[PDB]
Amino acid sequence: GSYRVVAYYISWGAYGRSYFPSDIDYSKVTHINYAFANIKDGEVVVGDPGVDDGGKNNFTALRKAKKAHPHLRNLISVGGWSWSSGFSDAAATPEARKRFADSAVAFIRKYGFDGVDIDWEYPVEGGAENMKHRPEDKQNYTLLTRSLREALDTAGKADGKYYELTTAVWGNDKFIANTEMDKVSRDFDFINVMSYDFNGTWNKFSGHNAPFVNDPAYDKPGIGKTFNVVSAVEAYLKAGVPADKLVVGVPLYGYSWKGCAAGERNGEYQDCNGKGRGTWEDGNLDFTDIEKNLLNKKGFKRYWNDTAKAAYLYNAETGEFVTYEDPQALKIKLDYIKSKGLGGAMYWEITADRKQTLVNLIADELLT
Ligand SMILES: CC(=O)N[C@@H]1[C@@H](O)[C@H](O[C@@H]2O[C@H](CO)[C@@H](O)[C@H](O)[C@H]2NC(C)=O)[C@@H](CO)O[C@H]1O
Ligand SMILES: CC(=O)N[C@@H]1[C@@H](O)[C@H](O)[C@@H](CO)O[C@H]1O
Repeated sequence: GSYRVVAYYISWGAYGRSYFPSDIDYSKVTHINYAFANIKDGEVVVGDPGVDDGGKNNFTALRKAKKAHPHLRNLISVGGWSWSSGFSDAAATPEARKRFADSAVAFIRKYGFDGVDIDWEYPVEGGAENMKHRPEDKQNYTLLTRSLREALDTAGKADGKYYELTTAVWGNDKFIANTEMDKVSRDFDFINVMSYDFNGTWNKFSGHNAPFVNDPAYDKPGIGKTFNVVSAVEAYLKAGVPADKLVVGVPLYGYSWKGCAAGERNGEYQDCNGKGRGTWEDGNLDFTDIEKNLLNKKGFKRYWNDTAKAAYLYNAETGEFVTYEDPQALKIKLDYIKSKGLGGAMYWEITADRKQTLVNLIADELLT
């Protein structure tokens, strides 16, 4: 088939969530991205020895899945939001790039992965409080990608297999200004656009995690008119990412605020009073939790914004507002993938939808 389905699996699923690689329906994906490997002393390293290469042994479980499902490709995701602070150094010199690339080859060979996903958040500007940047990141992301592609090509030749190289990219078009997407696109097998986290409880006002198109009714400070899926996809296409390599990110979680004023919009784009109820932490809901507990339940009502093409919940009693991925929005995005000839769908993350409501819709629309 023409489309990828790239599911993130979180290593920490193997703690209180009690969701292990054995729980994944491998018929519903083409790829698993394993979140995450860390960077230590310029090398890719095991993120969590309690569940990765030992203890609950998620890596053993992913190899078991590969043997049962020969179609499957498993990629190690390096870095992410919390663990990106090592990239700028790793990318900055030819010696550091070779050390990094060689450590990535060593990792996928030892643990049985089919390639490497680079989640550098983000070159030049942006990222967590611990994040490190330098202006040279714009060219060094290209050089690190080339070093990885060369190392994985050489290793694949030695091993009689093909290793993929991918990346997660910001939904914010600053990422495009701070990288050379026309160059790196040639070396990545595909590029997962994180077309989500456009709004969240970092804002004291409500908004949509993943609105499809711009809604001019949303006018809050610093919120770009490009903070939507179509704007992000069109920006990466314009920057030179080939359509067939551009994979559209979808969230399987939601965000919540409490004490949102109703205004004229049942709590949408309103000033709120902090995080709302969550599943495993305040303000963050699994789709499973929304579906079972909140979807037209417990005083929450579902609303549809036909400008943004996004659903939300509002509880008028508590003022709680939930942004989440409704099937009505996700169907529009799956049709858009097909109409644009895109590379498929990616989602964060597979444990957050236990009934596979969104998982199954994605697989039904994109897979054979
Ligand atoms: C449109 C935009 O710039 N949104 C920012 C968010 O991207 C950012 O959230 C972070 O987004 C990453 C994906 O690009 C996630 O990997 C990361 O987990 C997420 N960070 C947090 C703390 O949720 C938020 C918050 O930093 O800021 C927005 O401005
Ligand atoms: C709980 C958690 O860590 N989730 C974040 C999430 O904000 C984001 O959607 C994703 C980007 O792929 O990165 C994850 O690490």
